[PDB]
Amino acid sequence: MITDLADNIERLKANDGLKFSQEYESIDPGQQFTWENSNLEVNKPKNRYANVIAYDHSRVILTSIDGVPGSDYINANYIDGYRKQNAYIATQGPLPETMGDFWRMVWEQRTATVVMMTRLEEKSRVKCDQYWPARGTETCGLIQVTLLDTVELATYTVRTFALHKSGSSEKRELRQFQFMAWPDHGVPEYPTPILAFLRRVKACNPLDAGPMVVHCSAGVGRTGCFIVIDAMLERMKHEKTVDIYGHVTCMRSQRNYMVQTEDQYVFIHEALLEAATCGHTEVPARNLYAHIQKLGQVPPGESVTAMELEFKLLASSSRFISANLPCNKFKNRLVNIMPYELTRVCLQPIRGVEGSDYINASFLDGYRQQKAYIATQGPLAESTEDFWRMLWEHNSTIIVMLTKLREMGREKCHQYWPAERSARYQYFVVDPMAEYNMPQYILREFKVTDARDGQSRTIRQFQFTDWPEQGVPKTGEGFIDFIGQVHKTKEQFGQDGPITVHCSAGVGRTGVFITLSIVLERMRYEGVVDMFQTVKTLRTQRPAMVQTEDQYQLCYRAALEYLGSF
Repeated sequence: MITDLADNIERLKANDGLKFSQEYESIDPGQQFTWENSNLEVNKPKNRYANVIAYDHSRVILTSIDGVPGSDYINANYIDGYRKQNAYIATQGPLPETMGDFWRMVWEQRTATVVMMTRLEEKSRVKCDQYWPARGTETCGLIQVTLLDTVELATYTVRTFALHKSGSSEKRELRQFQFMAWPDHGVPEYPTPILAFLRRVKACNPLDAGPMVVHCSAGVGRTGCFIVIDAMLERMKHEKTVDIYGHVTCMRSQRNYMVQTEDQYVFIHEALLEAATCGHTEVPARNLYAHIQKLGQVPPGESVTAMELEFKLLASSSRFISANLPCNKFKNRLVNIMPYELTRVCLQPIRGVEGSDYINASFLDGYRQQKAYIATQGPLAESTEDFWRMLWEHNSTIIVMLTKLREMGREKCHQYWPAERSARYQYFVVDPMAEYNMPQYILREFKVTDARDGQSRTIRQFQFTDWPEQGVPKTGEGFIDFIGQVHKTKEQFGQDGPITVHCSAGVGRTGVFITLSIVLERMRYEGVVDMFQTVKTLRTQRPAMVQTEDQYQLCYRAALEYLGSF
C-alpha cells in the first residue's frame, strides 16, 4: 500500500497541489446537525470559541448535577476510531470555569490518558489554561488532582497524576502527554517526532482505559491530526490499507472542523507515508541480542544482510547556501559535509570580515532537550578563533574531541588549544589549567576569560585517544565509559550549555557519540532501543550522521554491551 499511498500523494501534490485542495474542500459528511446545548445561555461561557461548538448527537455528556442547569455540558465530542465507534474524545483547551468539568469527564469516561497538542502560550496568545497543579494536589470541582511526576524530553512532556473523586475511596492514575514540538506557524517539518510521540502514547495507554481525551486550543486542528493519524496507524496494521479522506469525513460528522487546514490534511498524508515506509524499527532492550542476530542474516528476497539494508535505507528516506559562499571556502575541512541552514550554528558578525557569522557546525537535539549538542568539524587553523567564539557565544563549556591531532600521516584536527602558556583567541584568553592523560582518553581543563569585562568560565575538553586509526572500536566498552564521564562531569559542575562534539567532519565518530548518548540513556529509562529513528532524526539536523555501516554496527554492539553491564 506504500506505493499506492505515495502515488496518490503524487497527483494531489501536482500542479501547485491542485487536486489536494479540491479533495480537501470536498470533505462533506452530508448531514444537518444541531447544538442547542452548546448555545444555551448557561453553556455559552463554557465554550472557548463561540464558533467552535459540540454537535448534540456526538457530544460527551457529563452526568447531571440535579438542580443545577447545564451541568451535563462540556465542549467535547466522541470521535470514531479504526473499527470502533467513539474511540477518542476531542475537546477544547479547558477554561478556568470548565476545569472541574474537564477532570469530571476524565473520571466519568474512565480516561487513563490525556493528550495535549499545544503549548499553554503560543505567540504570546493564550491557547489553553493550565488545568493541572504545578505541584502537589488540587481539587477541581469534585475531583482531587495530585501531580506525581513530570518528565521533560526533547519533543514532549509526560506528567503522571493520581485522581480521587471526593465522596469515594477509589484512586486512579492519569497520564498527560504534552507535545511540545509543533511550530507556532504551520505544521511540523517532518512527521518523525509526532510519529514517535504517537508511539509512546499508545505504549502507555492501558488496555482497559476509557477513551483518551485529546485537545489543543479549539480541539479541532492538531487534535484532529493526532486522532486521524492514530486511527490510520491502527488500521494499516490490521488491514495494510488506509483511508484518510473517509475518516476525516467521518470525524467532521462528529465534530466541528476536524483537521481545520489544508496543510494539516497534507501533513497527515506525509506522516502516514513515512510510517508505512519505515515501519516500526523499535525493539525492546531484552530482545536486543536476538535482533542483532537477525540483522546479521540475509532476508528472504534479499542479497545482503538486514543490517546493511537498514543502514542503506537511512539514505533512502540546497540548505547549504552559507557553507557554499566563496568567502567560506577554506572554513570547511571536508567539503562534502556542510551544515543545513535551518540548524547551522550562527555567530555574531564582525565588521569587515566576510562570512564572520559562519562556522561548519550544527545544533543537534538530545534525549531530554533540544540543541543539547553541537556537531562540528575538527577546527582548522583558519577557524580556531571562530571555534572559541562559538563556544562562548553559545555557552558550551564541555568539548568532546574524537580523534588524535594527526592520524595516518595527515591532520585530523588543528591544535586549537594552548598547551604551555596562555593564548588569546579574539577576546578570549585561554589558560591551560590541567591535563589528565588516561589509558583511553585525555581530560584537559581551561580557564577562559573575556578580556572585555573580566568574566570567565571553566572549559573542560575530553579527547578519546583510543579510536583505531583504521576501522572502529571492537567492543565499545571504553567508549561507553567515555560517554558516561563527559555527561557525569557536565551534570556535576552544573554546566547547562550544549556539548560540542567534533571529529574529522563532525558526522562519523561524532555521530556514534551522539547516537549512543541518546540511545544508551533511553534504554536505561524506557527499556527500548530504536537505532534507526535516532540516526534518521539526527540526519535532519546535520547530513550523514553515522557515516559508515561499520559505525552503525558499533552503535548496536555498544548498546548490547551497556545492556549487559546492568
